[PDB]
Amino acid sequence: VGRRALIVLAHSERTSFNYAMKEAAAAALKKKGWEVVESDLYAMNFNPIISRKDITGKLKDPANFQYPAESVLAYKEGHLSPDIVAEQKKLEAADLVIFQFPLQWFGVPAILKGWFERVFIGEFAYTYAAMYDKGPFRSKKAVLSITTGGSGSMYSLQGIHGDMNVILWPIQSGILHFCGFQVLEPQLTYSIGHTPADARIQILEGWKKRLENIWDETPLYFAPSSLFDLNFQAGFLMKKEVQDEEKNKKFGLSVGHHLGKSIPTDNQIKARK
Amino acid sequence: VGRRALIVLAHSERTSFNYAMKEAAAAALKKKGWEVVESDLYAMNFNPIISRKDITGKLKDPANFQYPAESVLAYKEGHLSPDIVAEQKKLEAADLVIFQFPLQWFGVPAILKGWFERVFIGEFAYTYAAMYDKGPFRSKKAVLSITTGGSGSMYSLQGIHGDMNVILWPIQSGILHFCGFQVLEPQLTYSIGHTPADARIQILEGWKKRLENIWDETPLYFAPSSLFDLNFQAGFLMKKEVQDEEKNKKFGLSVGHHLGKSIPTDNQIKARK
Ligand SMILES: Cc1cc2nc3c(=O)[nH]c(=O)nc-3n(C[C@H](O)[C@H](O)[C@H](O)COP(=O)(O)OP(=O)(O)OC[C@H]3O[C@@H](n4cnc5c(N)ncnc54)[C@H](O)[C@@H]3O)c2cc1C
Ligand SMILES: Cc1cc2nc3c(=O)[nH]c(=O)nc-3n(C[C@H](O)[C@H](O)[C@H](O)COP(=O)(O)OP(=O)(O)OC[C@H]3O[C@@H](n4cnc5c(N)ncnc54)[C@H](O)[C@@H]3O)c2cc1C
Ligand SMILES: O=C1Oc2ccccc2C(=O)C1CC1C(=O)Oc2ccccc2C1=O
Ligand SMILES: O=C1Oc2ccccc2C(=O)C1CC1C(=O)Oc2ccccc2C1=O
Repeated sequence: VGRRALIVLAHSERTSFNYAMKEAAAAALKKKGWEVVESDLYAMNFNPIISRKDITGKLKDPANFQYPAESVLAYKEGHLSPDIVAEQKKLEAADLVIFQFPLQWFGVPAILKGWFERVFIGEFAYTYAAMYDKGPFRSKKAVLSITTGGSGSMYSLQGIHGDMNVILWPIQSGILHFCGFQVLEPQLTYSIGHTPADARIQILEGWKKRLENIWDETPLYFAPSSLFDLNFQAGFLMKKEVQDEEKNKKFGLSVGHHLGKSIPTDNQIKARK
Repeated sequence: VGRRALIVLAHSERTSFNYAMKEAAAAALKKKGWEVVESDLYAMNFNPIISRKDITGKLKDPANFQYPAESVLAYKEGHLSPDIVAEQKKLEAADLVIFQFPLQWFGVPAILKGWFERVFIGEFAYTYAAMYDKGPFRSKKAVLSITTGGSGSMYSLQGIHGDMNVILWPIQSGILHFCGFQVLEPQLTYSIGHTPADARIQILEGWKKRLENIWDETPLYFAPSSLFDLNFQAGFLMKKEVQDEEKNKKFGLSVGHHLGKSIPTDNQIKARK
């Protein structure tokens, strides 16, 4: 079960429906006994740019500065900047991580992206030796709560923007699952800019209604890492037994692991029935 | 033909391969008669966070602030933040926009994502009435030049990161193609952190070659806007006649337009033969 929950919001206006959603989640989660902690990126005036200032003290190779190594080193010896360390503290303690933000240019707002690049340091959020399903945040569950200007049909298979599942992949898979996170069904609240009041009220209440049991939900599907040869010799390719056995399957495994076949419907929006 | 190019660099180190790719692209482009203009985001101390300070004027509704509407008005009247106006001015002048950068968390660097969000302002870079191929930059050609830590076999259909094509989709369709840009094939340089010295030199060399005739190449394939009814009524869905006609094609039109079928090989990486 979960006790602690971290809500990371990415939005400047407090009058925004996004801000409303964050409160709605804290309210609802508290009532159920969760200890909520917040990360109001804009309110915290968070720094989204990685640089040799995230490492406090002498770098190992000042001439040739390599962010990864330096910050992995800094994490180990305790020289990460206070603000990055702070966020890594909330996370370390969180069981459930909610990401609330408006969809911008088909991704997380720049400030949220920067948050990941700085907070998710190696050794802390990931190691090559244990990527994906075997990562550090594997004991935690995360969730995207996105708001979009476009209608949900623009994001449908025949939608002019294309399958919302492809858009989601880079984030739920590339960023979240790559660290061990169990990714729950995203809370997609389409066309918010064109939703009436009564409709908007209901939305909030639904989000809260969902959050009262968010933890017992079955997570989205991702190809287990046991299906690959996680060694460089193999180039991290999908095991030969698996490759062959999968050939009789009409559907691929996930959006990313489509194998040039048919992507399973809503692989990134709905958890396996 | 093109006489003006804009090279956008998103890396903090001048000792970096990315910075070297940036010099190569200019030295090559200029030598062939181009007028190169750069935007070294980091070197510029570029602010990636969209806020109201981006609008130096009287907001239409300061109480309930909304970046889209407010940012557009600022562009129309002319009180946008000087730095942004400076950028946009580089984009009106460019025929070719090159985006040099290290793939990070399966996407563009936060600072770069900030750039799109602040500079690509409605009316300037796009309008709902003119989505995609009808966009304002339809006479411009863009190209992503990405380097990664991971081996190309990791981004293979069988790789543990999944089809690289899915990862590139959000950027090339969502951000660049939405604005009208014709997207050229992405110059992908996998595991640059493992490439031998001689190959690194060849990669630089090769990059300079392609650049020689980068403007006559055939662009990546996107579903033309003419395949969709583009009115909030019909839901911006793919026309009826069109749907029925595609029922007979083995492959989907693109990554985000796979229509549940197989995705055409390297739809977002290789142009059509
Ligand atoms: C840079 C940028 C990039 C974008 N890129 C994309 C993109 O790629 N794809 C896309 O689809 N969209 C995109 N958008 C649109 C964006 O996703 C939406 O404008 C945003 O998600 C709307 O969320 P909001 O809360 O900020 O809305 P806010 O406008 O009275 O408001 C929505 C409504 O909620 C109401 N409201 C506020 N609080 C409450 C409350 N407590 N209870 C009830 N009602 C309330 C408001 O009054 C308002 O009418 C982009 C916008 C920007 C600025
Ligand atoms: C937050 C974050 C997220 C990341 N996410 C991902 C991801 O999702 N997927 C992924 O695959 N990778 C990822 N990476 C790894 C990243 O993509 C690579 O480290 C980066 O692209 C390497 O490019 P560089 O220009 O910095 O390299 P730089 O290390 O001697 O160097 C590359 C090589 O080029 C050499 N070199 C430098 N200048 C020159 C020159 N002028 N001529 C010839 N050789 C030269 C260098 O000495 C070096 O050996 C991530 C890194 C970070 C920090
Ligand atoms: O809110 C909208 O209003 C519209 C009205 C008429 C016709 C089409 C649209 C849209 O596609 C969107 C969504 C939308 C938006 O509000 O902002 C964006 C910024 C960058 C890229 C994509 C988008 C969008 O798809
Ligand atoms: O350097 C990286 O940093 C990352 C940061 C966030 C998300 C993804 C990645 C990566 O895929 C790689 C590539 C990557 C690499 O450069 O070296 C390796 C060595 C052994 C096993 C696996 C790998 C990798 O996946």
